[PDB]
Amino acid sequence: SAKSRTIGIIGAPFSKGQPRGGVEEGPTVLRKAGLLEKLKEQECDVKDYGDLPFADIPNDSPFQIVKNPRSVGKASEQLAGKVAEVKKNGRISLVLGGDHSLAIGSISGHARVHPDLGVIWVDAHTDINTPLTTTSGNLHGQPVSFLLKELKGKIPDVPGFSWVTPCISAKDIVYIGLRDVDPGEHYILKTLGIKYFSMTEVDRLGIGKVMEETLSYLLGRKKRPIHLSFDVDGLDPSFTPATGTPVVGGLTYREGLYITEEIYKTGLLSGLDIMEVNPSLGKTPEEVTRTVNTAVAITLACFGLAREGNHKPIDYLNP
Amino acid sequence: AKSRTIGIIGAPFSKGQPRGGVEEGPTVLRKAGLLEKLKEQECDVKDYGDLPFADIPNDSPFQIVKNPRSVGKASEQLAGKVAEVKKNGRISLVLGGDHSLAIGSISGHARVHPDLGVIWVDAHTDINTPLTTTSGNLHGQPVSFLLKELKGKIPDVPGFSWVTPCISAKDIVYIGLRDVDPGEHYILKTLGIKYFSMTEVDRLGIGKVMEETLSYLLGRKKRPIHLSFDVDGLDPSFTPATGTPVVGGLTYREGLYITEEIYKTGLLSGLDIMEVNPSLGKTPEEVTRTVNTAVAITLACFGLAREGNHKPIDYLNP
Amino acid sequence: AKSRTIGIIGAPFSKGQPRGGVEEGPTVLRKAGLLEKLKEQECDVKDYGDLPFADIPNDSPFQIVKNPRSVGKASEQLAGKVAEVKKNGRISLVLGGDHSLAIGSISGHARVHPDLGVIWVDAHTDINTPLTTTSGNLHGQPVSFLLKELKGKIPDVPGFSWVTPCISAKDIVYIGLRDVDPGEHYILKTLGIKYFSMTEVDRLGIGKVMEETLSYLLGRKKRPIHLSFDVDGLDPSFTPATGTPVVGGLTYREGLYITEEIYKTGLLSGLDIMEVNPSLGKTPEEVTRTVNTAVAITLACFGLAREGNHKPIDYLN
Ligand SMILES: O=C(O)[C@H]1NCC[C@H]1CCC[B-](O)(O)O
Ligand SMILES: O=C(O)[C@H]1NCC[C@H]1CCC[B-](O)(O)O
Ligand SMILES: O=C(O)[C@H]1NCC[C@H]1CCC[B-](O)(O)O
Ligand SMILES: [Mn+2]
Ligand SMILES: [Mn+2]
Ligand SMILES: [Mn+2]
Ligand SMILES: [Mn+2]
Ligand SMILES: [Mn+2]
Ligand SMILES: [Mn+2]
Repeated sequence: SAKSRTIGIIGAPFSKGQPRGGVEEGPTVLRKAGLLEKLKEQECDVKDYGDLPFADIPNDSPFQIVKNPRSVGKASEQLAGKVAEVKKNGRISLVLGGDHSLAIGSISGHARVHPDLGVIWVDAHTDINTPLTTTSGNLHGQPVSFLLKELKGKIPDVPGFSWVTPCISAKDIVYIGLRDVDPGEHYILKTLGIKYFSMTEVDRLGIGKVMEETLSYLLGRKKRPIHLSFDVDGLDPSFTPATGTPVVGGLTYREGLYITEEIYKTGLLSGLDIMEVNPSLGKTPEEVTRTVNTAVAITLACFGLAREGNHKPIDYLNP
Repeated sequence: AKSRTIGIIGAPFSKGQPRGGVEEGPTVLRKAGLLEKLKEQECDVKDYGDLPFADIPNDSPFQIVKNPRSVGKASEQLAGKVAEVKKNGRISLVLGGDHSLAIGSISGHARVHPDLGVIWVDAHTDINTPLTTTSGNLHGQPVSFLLKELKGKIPDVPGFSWVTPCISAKDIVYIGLRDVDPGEHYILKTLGIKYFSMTEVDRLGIGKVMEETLSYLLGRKKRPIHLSFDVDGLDPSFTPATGTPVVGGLTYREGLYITEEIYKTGLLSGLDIMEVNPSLGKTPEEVTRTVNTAVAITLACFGLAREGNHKPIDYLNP
Repeated sequence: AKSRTIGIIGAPFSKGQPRGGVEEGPTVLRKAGLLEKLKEQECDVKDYGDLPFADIPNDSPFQIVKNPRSVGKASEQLAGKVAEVKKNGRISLVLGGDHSLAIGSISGHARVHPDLGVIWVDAHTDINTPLTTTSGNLHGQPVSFLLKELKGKIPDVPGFSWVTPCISAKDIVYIGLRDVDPGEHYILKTLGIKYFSMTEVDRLGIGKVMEETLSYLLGRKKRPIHLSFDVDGLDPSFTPATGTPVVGGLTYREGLYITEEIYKTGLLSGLDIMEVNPSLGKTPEEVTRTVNTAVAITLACFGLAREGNHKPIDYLN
């Protein structure tokens, strides 16, 4: 089996990273749609590591305004050890979320085995708010701030985040689909000189040129591991409505598939995160199934599923 | 103008697929006022009526291939009618009906113009052979019967003895592919057919897709163009009333852009409007939405431009 | 900043077209908190109020052209107000109202800045003359009254004697055309006006469309820009509450791109947000969808960028 199709499923039923309950059922509904079975139909080497058991911390006191610091920090700490275990076996770590605060552990654990990795962040938001710049206190919009090497000293010592060691630099992360960025978040994005492709850049260049520039920026000099942190709210709410923070004028169903198809084509996808799938925030049961079917289609395109077609290495006309 | 001289051919046929209602396609396309709207944009329109597809009851399946004699005779009858329309110097407009009728529509057009180029706008390749197919529906098998390179791979199917492969692998271009079977993808890649799947449409844009399509078919020499348009090629948000709808399709704008560029070459000689099923809609609005989009696609093929259209007269001095 | 100094003008007028409710356009735009959202965006906002349009009795139609004296007076009153806003060093923001008011908005803006360039975002050319029109609705006739090359082709219509042709055929660019009348297409091609119909938008992409639009109008040297935005220029799936909706229009993203690019030049001098009709929304959701889109379009004209916006201070320390 090919390295680009060898996967290691990791279930992350966590929700204390944001104030809306239901996102912890994300890995459950994705499995119910037959994600592991549809991947095996695509000639993929699939090995399940099950759902991580996240213990309850009732004595979790808020740091300044930051909500559930010990619960979020422990969840990512438990995920980091599991993601590193999947990478040691030589398998692509597939984290099923859950909120985007789990990206702290998923990227840290992946960096323990492959420290030369590049991050492609598909989201409507930067998720770069520091515990001092945050206005909501939700840690699902704070993962990148804890992971950046350039922000070493600007991040205060929040309880449960002691294990966190900055692994990625400002030049090793690329944003795709930005359309709802906070004033504090936009300042950090421009001061550190991080490469980004907001909806303005996607409309200007087209999804073809956006993917051509993204891959040439991270792989142009040398072939390095790729970590794709995919937030479903990165796509328009017409395709992914069952999510925590929906923002209009997002990436289309075709644009999302094109991003994921080009990432598979490089044969360097090493880490993958499917985050913010909330089956309870859906207005109708059709809106819930639509978000899950889109999230499944995004995942299958990461491991081989191409729109032009897929065939086994055999003669179909003369078998 | 020859690019606006049309010959309407009604093809009420549904035995190419298992879902009933697609035979009512020419009836509901006419009811939307297609012939009236074409005469409005200065087109010379001649209606040849609906083809009388006689009932073939004794039609046993070939292995798993459903209704072989009915599909074969319907295409053989359409081939004779399309050739008759082309002999009178008119653009053959085949109102479908299921896409299996393309066998006869392209074969009949090839009898008068053998040097023609095919533009296949569809979500599917329809290149399954009677042996590689899994459903046995002939509506997903037309391209296999027409390709010269697949000679020796098509078995003796009852009702298809008249079929002679007329188009080469280099004489066909696909646009809008997003649901291709493993057997179909093997044929598409081995024969080296030029294709623009939804991945290529997202990569280059509909502008470069059409620029490359016309340069690939009219590069060597200017030759007649046959446009086989399956309404499922467009997204189900514009054409929901169809048998096989697939998400992430061509937009209403992309569909108009393809058809507007094909008219501007002045080489469109054959056109198929297939898979319009007025009984496979969730609401009556979804049925009217598919037909209005199908009529808009057809009007753009014969002159209707979004920038505007005007007669060669002084509008400021009537 | 000069690019964020605005002068709000309310234009509750509907006699340019037959569908009632477009006069409630500035009312629902204000209810959505447009002025408040602009002030939060570090904009210097001055509200000149909603213009009172007195009902003219016995306004007989000129041939087939409906309500000529009402449309003419509404544009005459708007011309004086737009010029007053331009003299105070502010960007004129006209809240419509039907698109016939563009006669007054562009004329009044041209009285202070005669070297202005017009960017017309619309599904229609609105270039019909009082003789080529088949409906007689003046909302589809504003460009004909404004063009210098069409002087002598426009008859003496009552209420329009004050109109002086202020823009030339080379000074206007259309974006998003898909429903152009035969008479209108004849004028568009014979005058050699630059246009980017839905066909050109699909061909080049909104990125190349904006690059060519701004290079064609500003190429020689920096000059004022008048953006006349008709909400029907965008697809009816984003702006359904409108008088003349045409399928296959500009997306919500494309509309934000056009407006984000015009702000970046720092030369936006005049702005029209027209044809918002809250009575033409099938569901109250369709009404809010159109107004939310119209507000987003207006905010992008005065700084709101999708990549993010921040004050000139240190957010870390
Ligand atoms: O920091 C926060 O809590 C908020 N500031 C930007 C929008 C919102 C975060 C969006 C949710 B997520 O981080 O998952 O993209
Ligand atoms: O071979 C088949 O029966 C099937 N394979 C793909 C979808 C289906 C064929 C659909 C025919 B048409 O594209 O015209 O809708
Ligand atoms: O002249 C007319 O009455 C009509 N010809 C095209 C459509 C219609 C004008 C629409 C005016 B507007 O673009 O502002 O909605
Ligand atoms: Mn996120
Ligand atoms: Mn997000
Ligand atoms: Mn087909
Ligand atoms: Mn099809
Ligand atoms: Mn208008
Ligand atoms: Mn309009």
